[PDB]
Amino acid sequence: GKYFGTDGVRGVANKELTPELAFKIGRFGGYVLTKDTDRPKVIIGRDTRISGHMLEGALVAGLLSTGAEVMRLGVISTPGVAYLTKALDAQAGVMISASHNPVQDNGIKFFGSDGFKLTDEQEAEIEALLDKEVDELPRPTGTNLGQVSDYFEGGQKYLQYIKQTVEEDFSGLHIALDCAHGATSSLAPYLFADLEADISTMGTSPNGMNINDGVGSTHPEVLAELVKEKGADIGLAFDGDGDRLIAVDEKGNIVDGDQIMFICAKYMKETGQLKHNTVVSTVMSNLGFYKALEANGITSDKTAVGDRYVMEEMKRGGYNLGGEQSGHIILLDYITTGDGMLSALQLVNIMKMTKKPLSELAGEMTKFPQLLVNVRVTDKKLALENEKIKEIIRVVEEEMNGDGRILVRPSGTEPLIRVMAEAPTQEVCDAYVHRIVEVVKAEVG
Amino acid sequence: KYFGTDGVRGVANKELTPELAFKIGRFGGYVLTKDTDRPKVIIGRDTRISGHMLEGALVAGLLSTGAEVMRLGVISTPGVAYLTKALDAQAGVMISASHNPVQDNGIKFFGSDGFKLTDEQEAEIEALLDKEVDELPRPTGTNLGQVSDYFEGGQKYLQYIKQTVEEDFSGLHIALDCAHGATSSLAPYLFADLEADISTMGTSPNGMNINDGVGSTHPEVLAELVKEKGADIGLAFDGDGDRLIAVDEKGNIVDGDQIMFICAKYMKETGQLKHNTVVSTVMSNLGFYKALEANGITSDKTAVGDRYVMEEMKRGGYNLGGEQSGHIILLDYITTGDGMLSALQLVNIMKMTKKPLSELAGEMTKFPQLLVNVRVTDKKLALENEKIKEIIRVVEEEMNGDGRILVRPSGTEPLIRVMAEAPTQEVCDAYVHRIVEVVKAEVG
Repeated sequence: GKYFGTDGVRGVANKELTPELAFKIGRFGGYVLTKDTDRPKVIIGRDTRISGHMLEGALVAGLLSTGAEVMRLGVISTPGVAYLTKALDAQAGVMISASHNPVQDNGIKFFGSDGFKLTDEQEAEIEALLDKEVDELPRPTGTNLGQVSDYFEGGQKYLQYIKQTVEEDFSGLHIALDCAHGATSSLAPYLFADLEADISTMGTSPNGMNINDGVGSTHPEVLAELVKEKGADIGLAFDGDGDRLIAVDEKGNIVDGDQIMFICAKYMKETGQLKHNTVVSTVMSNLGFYKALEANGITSDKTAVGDRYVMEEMKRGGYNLGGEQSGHIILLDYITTGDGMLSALQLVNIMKMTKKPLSELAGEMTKFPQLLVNVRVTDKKLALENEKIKEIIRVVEEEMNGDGRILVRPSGTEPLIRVMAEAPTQEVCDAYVHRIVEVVKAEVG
Repeated sequence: KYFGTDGVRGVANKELTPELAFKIGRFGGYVLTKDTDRPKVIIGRDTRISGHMLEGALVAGLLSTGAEVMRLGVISTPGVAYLTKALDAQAGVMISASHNPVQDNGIKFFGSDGFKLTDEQEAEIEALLDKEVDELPRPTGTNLGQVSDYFEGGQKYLQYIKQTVEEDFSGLHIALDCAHGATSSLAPYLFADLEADISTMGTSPNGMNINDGVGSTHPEVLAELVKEKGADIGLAFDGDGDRLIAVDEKGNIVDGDQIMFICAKYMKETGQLKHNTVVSTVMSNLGFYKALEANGITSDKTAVGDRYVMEEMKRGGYNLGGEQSGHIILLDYITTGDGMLSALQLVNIMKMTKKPLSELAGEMTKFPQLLVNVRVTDKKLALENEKIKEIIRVVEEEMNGDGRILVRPSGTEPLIRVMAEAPTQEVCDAYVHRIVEVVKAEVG
């Protein structure tokens, strides 16, 4: 086992992600990141999870033990930590959370001083520290010990900063929010009220036990019920830690991350704000999003699946907008990580500046009929080389022109191979899948 | 091993690691939690910088057993003990190393009854502290402990200790030295609220400055303050307010022996000093004992340490005990040494008798005594040694009659304690520094 997965260390709080481990991540983490600074400084925030406090105590203790200064942020979104760590001139910032996962889980994610994820080489150096039998690092003593303090102003500094990315205010709109009972439970209702909108809220009553429970971006249907009943203009579903956004138009339909990105780029190009007129998405987003995006002279920059990819691509390209189907969207001009509340602001601003309803804005692309089945392989590298699968693809590839896409490929996350088809008809694309899936199943299942 | 005789002490982050502290939090928590439902532990600290790191680890540890935790912030140790009896928690923890310099911190526990844990409880935490892997329960999800703040706890403590006095303190001018420690905000409110004139020093903890040039083991700057601002009394507390040492109006130090007497005599005068005995360690000076005898007060003497005094008081139902150091116990009110409490009681006599401190202290006479503490690296080796052991021999059979000696390891600090009392300060000091230079030279 390595410890840092695709986005920090996750695991069940007190059973895999133990206080013991959390401390060590703090100490090795602090030491790695603190190393080459006189006056080292780390900020730390979290979502509303029960285990939040147990892990924050360990992480603070571990940080302090290296000599670093800690600033406690309280409950804040993960983008908030990102923003603040760059803006405060901290060396690193830590966010305790497992995002949309259920309460038992937690996680620890670091941003370094430029507001980005740690370099591989730094993460690596941490992991090797977690590997040694004995801790033989510095033990600063007496008056060389780390100092801690509260920086609860942070959240609102953050708030003021995103708030002012808006044109005029939101008056005349009714906006419903679902804050997943997580990090945005108090921030997002504040922010939208400050912006003069009428609000109805749900999932804004965290108690420690209830984060993401039948609420939030991955269960937006209850919000969609609220939107219809409260007769609202838009619903906004953030996840546990406020990096994803999923919307609901005024008719009750879910408007996903593709639709959101599409609305943003359309309006950004029209306003001359979309750098080099391109949008970055993983290869995993819908074909209709691609064709829509081109119908408006907007060039598409597609990456491997992961958001590290979308992000690295934005950085190198000098791009400006990118993200995934899931509502993780990056407005790199402002925040250095995806931000649900930030992207929700930009969304509501477009409804406002164009005086058009969400169903309309969203309906200016048309998503293709999709179908995705993950099948449980038994080592991908062989199936990736498996002649019968490789040709079952070739056969459906030959069938469509088109006028269709097939996408089959695993990861390292869950071990499984992900067959996915898109065609103008549901029937066809169900049919290519059921096919490609029979072959995989019989050959590797 | 880990458990000294008064918590677990060490220099923060070198011997008292946050790792160790986490364990003490979890294992202790567990041992103290097992036999209750909805379990609850409170936790307070002095002003040492390392207090926060250690709190972080302790709270982690406690939360991980499922216990609920209430954070007190900076508060004196007797306060931790008062509240853990009062708020009906199963334990109170205090993070402090008393009068020690900054590097040092310590962790002391209090039980449901506000007393220090049974040797049986202490032994079992110890016995878990040794175990190979921990197979203690790890509650997950919604069984995890919640934390919250109880930062009014201090005021509740102050309310209590307040009413233990006969009348207000008006027309008295009181100087305080709070050792830049746990009493910093507590003490000044407390006395001010009893309508007294207040001057302060050592009330600006920056986290680095506890006991440093201030507080009860360094009362002189205070002594000057009292004289400078024409005070009626000076009161120096220690880092965590378990000690008091005072200054009379003329600027003379009034130590623990002198306080115990001033209180002892008055308690006796007012028929409220149990069995007319005072418990002390065998460290108090002749003049102390001799002024307790004149006055028909029975002196009861233990071996050295707070543990031994409390036990004695506990067993014989006595209600006033303490040490020369100013660690004084008024059992009727509070379940541990309490500096500020002693203060109130003392200031109380002054006010009730209409007497100034010099004449209260002056009732008893200090005989010549010196205790010098050598800063050493192995108590063990130290005492059983060739260049030290013998000197002691030669001196002893010289005072006869007619003087005395007590040389011994500490139990909680890295020092040896050398003490003599004799018929003159001159011989007394000579007896000691003779040994000292030697310890100083032999054992680092």
